[PDB]
Amino acid sequence: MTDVYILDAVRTPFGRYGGALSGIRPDDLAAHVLRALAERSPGLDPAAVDDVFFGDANGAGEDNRNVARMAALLAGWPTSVPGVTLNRLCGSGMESVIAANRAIAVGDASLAVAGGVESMSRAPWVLPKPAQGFPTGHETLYSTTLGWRMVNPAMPEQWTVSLGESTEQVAATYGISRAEQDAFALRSHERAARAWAEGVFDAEITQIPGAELERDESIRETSAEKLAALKPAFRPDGTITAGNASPLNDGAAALLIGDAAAAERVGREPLARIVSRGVAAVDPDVFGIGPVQAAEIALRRAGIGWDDLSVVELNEAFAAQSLACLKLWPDLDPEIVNPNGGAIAIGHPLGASGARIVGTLAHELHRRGGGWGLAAICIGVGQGLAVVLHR
Amino acid sequence: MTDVYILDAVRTPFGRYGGALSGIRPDDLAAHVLRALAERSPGLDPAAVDDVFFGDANGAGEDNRNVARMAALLAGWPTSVPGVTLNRLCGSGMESVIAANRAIAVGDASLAVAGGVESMSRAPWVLPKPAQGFPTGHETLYSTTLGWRMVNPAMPEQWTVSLGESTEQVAATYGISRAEQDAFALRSHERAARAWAEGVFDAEITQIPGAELERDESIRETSAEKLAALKPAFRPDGTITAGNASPLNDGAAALLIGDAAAAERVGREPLARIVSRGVAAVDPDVFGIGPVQAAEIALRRAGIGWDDLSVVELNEAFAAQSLACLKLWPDLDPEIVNPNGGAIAIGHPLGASGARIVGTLAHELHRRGGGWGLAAICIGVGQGLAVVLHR
Amino acid sequence: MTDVYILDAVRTPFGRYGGALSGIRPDDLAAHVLRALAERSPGLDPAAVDDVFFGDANGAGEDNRNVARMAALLAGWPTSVPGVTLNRLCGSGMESVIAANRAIAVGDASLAVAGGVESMSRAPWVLPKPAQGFPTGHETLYSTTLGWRMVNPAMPEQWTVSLGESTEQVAATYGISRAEQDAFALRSHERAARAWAEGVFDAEITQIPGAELERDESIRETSAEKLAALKPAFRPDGTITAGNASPLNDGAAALLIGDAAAAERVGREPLARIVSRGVAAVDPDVFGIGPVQAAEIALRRAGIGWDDLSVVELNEAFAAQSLACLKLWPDLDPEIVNPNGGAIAIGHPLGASGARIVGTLAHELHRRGGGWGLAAICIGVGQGLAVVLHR
Amino acid sequence: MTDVYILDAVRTPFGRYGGALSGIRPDDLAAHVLRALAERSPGLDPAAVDDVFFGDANGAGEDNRNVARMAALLAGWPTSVPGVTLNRLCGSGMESVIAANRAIAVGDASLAVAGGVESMSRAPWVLPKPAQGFPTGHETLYSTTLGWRMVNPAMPEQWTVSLGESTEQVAATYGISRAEQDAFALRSHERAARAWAEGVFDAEITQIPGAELERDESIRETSAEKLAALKPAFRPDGTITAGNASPLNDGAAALLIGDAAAAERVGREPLARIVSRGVAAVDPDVFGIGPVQAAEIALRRAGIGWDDLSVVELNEAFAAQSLACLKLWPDLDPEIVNPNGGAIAIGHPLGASGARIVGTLAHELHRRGGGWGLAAICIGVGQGLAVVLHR
Repeated sequence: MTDVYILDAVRTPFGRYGGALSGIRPDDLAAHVLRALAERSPGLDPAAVDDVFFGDANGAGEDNRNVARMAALLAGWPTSVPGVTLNRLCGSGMESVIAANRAIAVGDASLAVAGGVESMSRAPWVLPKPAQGFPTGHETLYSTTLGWRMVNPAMPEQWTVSLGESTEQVAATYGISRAEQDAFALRSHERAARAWAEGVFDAEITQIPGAELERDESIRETSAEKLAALKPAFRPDGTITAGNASPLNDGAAALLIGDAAAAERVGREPLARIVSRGVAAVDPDVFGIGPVQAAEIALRRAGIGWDDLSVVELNEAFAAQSLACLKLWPDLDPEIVNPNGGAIAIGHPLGASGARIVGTLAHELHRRGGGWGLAAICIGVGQGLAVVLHR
Repeated sequence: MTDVYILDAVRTPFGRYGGALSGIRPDDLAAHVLRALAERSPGLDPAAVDDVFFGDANGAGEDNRNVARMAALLAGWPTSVPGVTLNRLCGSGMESVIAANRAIAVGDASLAVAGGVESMSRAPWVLPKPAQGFPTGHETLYSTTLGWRMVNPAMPEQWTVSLGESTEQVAATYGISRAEQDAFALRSHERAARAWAEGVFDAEITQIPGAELERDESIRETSAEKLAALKPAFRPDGTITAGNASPLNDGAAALLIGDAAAAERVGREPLARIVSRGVAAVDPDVFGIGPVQAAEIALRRAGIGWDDLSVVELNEAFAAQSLACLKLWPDLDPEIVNPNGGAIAIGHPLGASGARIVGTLAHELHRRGGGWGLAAICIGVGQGLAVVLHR
Repeated sequence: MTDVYILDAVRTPFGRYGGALSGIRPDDLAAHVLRALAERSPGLDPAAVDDVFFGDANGAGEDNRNVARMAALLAGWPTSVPGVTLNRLCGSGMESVIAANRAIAVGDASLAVAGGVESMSRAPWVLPKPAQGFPTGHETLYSTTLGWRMVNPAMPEQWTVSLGESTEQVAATYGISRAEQDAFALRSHERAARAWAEGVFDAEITQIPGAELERDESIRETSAEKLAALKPAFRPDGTITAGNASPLNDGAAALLIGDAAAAERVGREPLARIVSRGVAAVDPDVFGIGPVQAAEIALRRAGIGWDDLSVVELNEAFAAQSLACLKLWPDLDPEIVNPNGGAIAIGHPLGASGARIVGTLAHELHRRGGGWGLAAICIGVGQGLAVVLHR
Repeated sequence: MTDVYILDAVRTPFGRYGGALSGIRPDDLAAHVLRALAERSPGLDPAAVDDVFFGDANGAGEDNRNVARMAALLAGWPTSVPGVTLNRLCGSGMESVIAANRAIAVGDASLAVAGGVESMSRAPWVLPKPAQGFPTGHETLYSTTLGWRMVNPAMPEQWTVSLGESTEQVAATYGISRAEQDAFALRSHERAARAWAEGVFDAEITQIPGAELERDESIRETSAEKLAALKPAFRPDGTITAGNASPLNDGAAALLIGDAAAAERVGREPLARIVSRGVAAVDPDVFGIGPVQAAEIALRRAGIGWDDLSVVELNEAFAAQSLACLKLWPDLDPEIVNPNGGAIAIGHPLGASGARIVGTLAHELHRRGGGWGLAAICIGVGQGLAVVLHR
């Protein structure tokens, strides 16, 4: 068993849906963070990368046929660098971290890239082919942007509710009121904006040439009254709104991950050690609390408890979802949960988010001069991933 | 690091394109082999599955949004069973074995499923969204069935050549003659048909109710004459034909993978131990020989040489590709390669293939009363995977 | 008013949906009947054709952009020959007859072609474009084969019911039983088969080279018992079946129409005079009876009554629709309706039907040595057209 | 032979492509001008309309399935009002005037509506259907906005050149210089801008509630220099530009057309009498001059020469086209041509244009206290229509 380190973590600013990165193909987003990784580490010879992992919740569009591999090629890396793309929907970026982590831990790799990428803007349509010639009926052109598509008839209907509907149920079940959601959403915008303004993300940001963003595009100067005025998006009497739900976003993130040997090879002091990982799945209709058990597992494997954490990166698919996770965990000091904001403000380009929050967890642990960090991400269809870092 | 075993390995017969499985949604194919794994192992409580890994080279269709998870839900498994879908194109099924292997080896899991699924028949169309309203020109509706789509303008042209064109290049470069390819293709059909007839595949086969197959549908009674008569598929003067290339196919394979504790929990004797794996990447236009270093790496990691192998599953993307791999492995006896035929005859549903050949390797080593096995699979954009098994 | 004659009338056999003409582009269907008209009248100089009218209820596919003109060009006809395509849905082929008839009657033309064409097999899909970039939702890919599509929200819902649903209501309203409908459907098949067998359609048939049909493909050897066994197509308790409804079909018909000057110029003895025409419109949900008033109008304008008709060509959209028209035409002897069968058996390639029945009415009148004929056709959104012929 | 009058003529302003009317479904555009005809003539009982004719060059989208009928229904006219849609491409709106004219002239109708409608913004995509199940290669999704689509392989290539390219050859063949075209284009903008400002179109305009247009949206304040600055749109060395070519446009136009009895019944004094019409067809590649013979025919049928005309509405598909027509009408004083501008400035929503220019001509003739007017329109696959009016 080999210790595994985040050597570097970088990501584009996240574009909002149809926003500043909506013109950037997802394979180019992935290629770009790879480029950025190589740029950021002159001691990194890309040929030394044993495998490139990219989380990608879609892949039907321009990121098709294994975006990790395409990205390495597009980044100008040697064709000897393998790549694999992983889909654990919303958590795919953290799955790729875990996948790379495992590859190195078992000695299959010394140096790996774990990225995540989503262009939700350029999520294409998918049209099923007819099984017979001259189909007569109207077909559905499925948008891959959001939600279920080409739903299996045998799939229990209660599991195919929208993520927002599921999260409404979770909010109702766990008593996550609209005000707590909006308070959590507001804090996300406040901390994300402050983190950006104070240069907190400078360490982890690569700008797309010609598509620069001063900060994550979904970050707003908003207010409790502004969020309170929004209409519910999933139920007429609902609590989830566009303001306390994550946006749909574009972006990519990539982490350089190696063992101690790779760290010296590349010439980089690890941001943090990947200690442990956890995965959990729940009823799809409460997917937002998917990470609850995953985080418990990761913490236990790391030999620590909630009190040992100095940073929690809990991906904010929805304020309600994040709050429900927090309600199922021991009280965490608010200051440590998404200290620099989260996906409500920063954006949630599915494949990218799980890599981003591990990467920014690592940077944050580096800024704090050490400590235990937990990154946890809920997944659609009811899963959760968690990674424990230690600097 | 824990020893990891293939506890069971099952697959559907593979349907040919538009063939006997073409009416079965790929998420249903994956769900079927999961159901079959649970039926096959009465001591398997599906709640014991820590993760479900499915290789899937496509996933834009009915298998969208993490088919591994979809499959587990569709199989009636507890919502607690997580699922992750991996794309290393044609090697995805073996990537997923390796993913599962690593998860258990590091102790993140004790029991896992590593499957692969592809419905190449039902590979949908993909239509990119317009960035602007009221686009004016004719658009391309991309088929996801084969080859490149929504090609990045920056992707080197030489790397986007068709798999067959690349294999023609590899055939020429390594002197793989048309007769040699067709001899290898003929042997694939003969061995596959014989294996079916002699019950060799009964250990690994699950029938789809209502879509049963007497044998893998692409298996033909054929001859050197019939093969030599075929027109070239990729060049007027070419060597690759429909006959010495794998078909496009539909199928799923799934392996129950566990450590010793899982084997005891599930009450199953390991078919074989997963000893090691390799990954390699090469110029995309020589993808056919992608497995070469991967096998070498895997063998090195397993502490064995080619002489120690008693079975090799070399996935038969193209006879020429496969023969080129054997040439670059001079020390390998070609008569222990694909003893029961391969993908030329059995079919090549991309995502399932890498799982199938590991699974059938395990069964073969079980039939032979033990020994070292190598499974190797080339991947389309210049990659290769290899797994070494020991019973 | 100038007297206007049907100089010739030809049609392809009608192929069944996805049947023998499904490989023929509709513009080629139309061009073929133009070539046939030209072949059939050696005295016809195509340059003498003042205008080509084609009924076509679709036109979204390969018959797009004025199939009439396209067909004239594809038929080798001089570029001097104008062409116009008319859509009065199911009655479009009769509309073009009337259009040609009017053009000549007023002296805008002396010689015209009135055709109708439909390739219901090749009826394409229509995808509306997004008004903004990066559309988010699932879109409908509308089949143009059948029914309403791209339905205006403001269209009264009662009017957007399917033709079969509407005709179920009409069947209930007018007491047209299942057995009555099947008897009329049987009658259609028997008379159509008999007409073909006896060479009655030889006078009007042109065969597509390479897609020849022994007879109209939808004609079957059926029986009261087979028809009674058929399941209802539009309600669990309904009376309309696939057997007592017209099929979906492909086919083209074209009539050479001219005044006496044209008749002499072309060297053709008129089959029949086009005496009069009627149009009417009803609630879309009783479209089946749209012809009722249209026929009354045409009869009144011809100065004749139901008494005086020796042949009625009532397009058989549905047995129940045709029977309802008969009930509402109590002075009409049902016996003289569709003596050579109708669309239930011959097929109903929308655009072609209204021209076919006028052309076959002219031939029948010719066979009978003269008399008054009425052709009437119901139209999908609540219309009806009728033409009175006299030889 | 009954005298036939334009009793009213109305149109929407024309929005440009993607412009102010781009949110209005074409059937609603058509329905709107119908509602306006009813609103404008309170003596009009819409049930008195015997037939509604609409030119529509597309019909693939929301105006599918006989937009004339659909529009009558959507306008809330009695379901007894029939409707028919006509496609002679660019000339469809004039075809429909002619169709209504003929219906009344022969006594089939007393009161008719002749409309034209086009939403080129909302021109949908069409996807041909597979003849066989599970098609495998990329497909073309055809836009119906402009030009040829689903081209017949048997159509001579010479006839499938774009409209711009054809007009380039015509402009070359008839020595129509860039400057001459731009002068004509400038003049169209100047006269159309002036006509709007002076209130000239107020008599014929109906605004779409919520989509009001101060004037036709393609009218611009332009200049000889701005037009001279434009780059050629169809050849490197070309003379045709986006500025001397019509735009793509949305709009609808509708004429209330009746005999003297209808005029008295609706309580409307005729704007003009429809005296005659012409149709002609030419080689597709010189379609711009299609109207030339059509106008000659119509004049000769009206008993007049060019000298007699006080107004000519020549549809401006291209300045070069329009000038070549003028060139071939040597006895036509070009200064009476499009006195209020033309399609270069007003816009060219194909199906609407032929109705608009007849309608505008009627209004202009009314505005001048009588006279002879000619409307002519070239048509894309080599045709032309002409209508002679007289007040």
